[PDB]
Amino acid sequence: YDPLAPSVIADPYPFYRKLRETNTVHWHEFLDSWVVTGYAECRQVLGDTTNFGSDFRRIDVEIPDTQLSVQSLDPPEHGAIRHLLVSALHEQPLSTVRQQFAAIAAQHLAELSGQPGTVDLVSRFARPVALRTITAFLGVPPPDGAGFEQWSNAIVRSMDAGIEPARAEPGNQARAELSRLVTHWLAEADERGFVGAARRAAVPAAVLANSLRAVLHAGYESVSRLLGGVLARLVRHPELLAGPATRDADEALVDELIRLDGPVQADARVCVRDQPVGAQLVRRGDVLVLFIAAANRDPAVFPDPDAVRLTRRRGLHLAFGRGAHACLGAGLATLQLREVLGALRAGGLRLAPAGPAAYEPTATLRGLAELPVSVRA
Ligand code: HEM
Ligand SMILES: OC[C@H]1O[C@@H](O)[C@H](O)[C@@H](O)[C@@H]1O
Ligand SMILES: [K+]
Repeated sequence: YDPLAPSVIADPYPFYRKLRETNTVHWHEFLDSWVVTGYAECRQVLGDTTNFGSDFRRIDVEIPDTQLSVQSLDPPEHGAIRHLLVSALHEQPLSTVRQQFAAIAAQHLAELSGQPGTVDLVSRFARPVALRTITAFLGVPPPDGAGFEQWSNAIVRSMDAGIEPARAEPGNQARAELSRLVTHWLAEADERGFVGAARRAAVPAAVLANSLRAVLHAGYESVSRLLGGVLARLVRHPELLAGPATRDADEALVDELIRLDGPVQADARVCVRDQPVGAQLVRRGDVLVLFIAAANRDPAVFPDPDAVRLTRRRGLHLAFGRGAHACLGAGLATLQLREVLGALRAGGLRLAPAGPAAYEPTATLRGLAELPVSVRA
């Protein structure tokens, strides 16, 4: 199947499942990569940095030192920047973070109220909430919302350069733009917030710069598109918000919403040393694309995998990855989604579909182009 085909983009999960039912580890000749849709296989590969990696220099590919980043480094170089970032994260008092995240979500939901017409929740909520959320965490002044979204979208689309090579160049321009933003914050930002703390811990400057850019961009786009998908489920299934509304009830719901609507559809690795993966033998130099969203629909692990079931065992889904590169912001994201759920219950606003959910032609990171709804108090 063509991952950018409109009908695939409309709902890829049947295509994931049919791929998996024929072979959990599938060689895609025209992409020249293994496609891994089984839960056990994605989980195996994600955690094994000895045989599968993110630093293509381990297969003798020249990567300039100027381009190195936390997400493209493996042990031993990965540990230095990784724990630097985690240490800066852990300096942020969570009471403050929750206060900020809750206020941002409430503010944008109130702007939506009193609107008697159709509203786009992507541009009106997911994106602006994501941007204010991540820059509040970083302790830096928010950039212009529309302008930032354009640069960042170019980068998301460049992730599909394997499918459409022309999508690659716009990303290089957008990366350079975010690098300018990161450079400016490193020079000017307050000692409060994440940026200030990471600057103190400092690892080479390029790794730090590109790693801060990764925090900015991953955090913006992961949260933005998580909210889009979650809201899309909620507008069609408002009963999800009618639940008990306890802490533990929202914990289970958040886990299911992240399992089902996590935006990361593909997480790539390179084979550094031969290893059996599923029914196949993967060879050194082979690229593996882990379809972790499909893995998160593996019926062997998640019965009725396309259904929200609030009594499932926690700790299973792979939407934050697993192992050395597992999402640094996983705690922040589950926190942020709780506050959104909480704000929606406190808003009592009624959001009903005002048209179809429209998805953007991005295959690696799933995102809505538009989520038209009507608001009713
Ligand atoms: C405040 C929010 C977030 C921040 C700051 C953030 C940042 C990051 C960073 C810096 C990494 C790289 C870790 C490394 O390579 O060592 C990462 C990895 C990852 N993130 Fe997050 N992210 C956020 C939210 C999310 C959300 C909501 C999702 C999905 C629901 C997500 C999915 C992932 C995944 C799957 C990985 C692993 C990629 C891999 O295996 O290399 N992130 N994130
Ligand atoms: O798969 C697209 C992206 O998922 C992300 O959460 C991480 O930022 C990257 O490691 C990865 O390239
Ligand atoms: K060198």
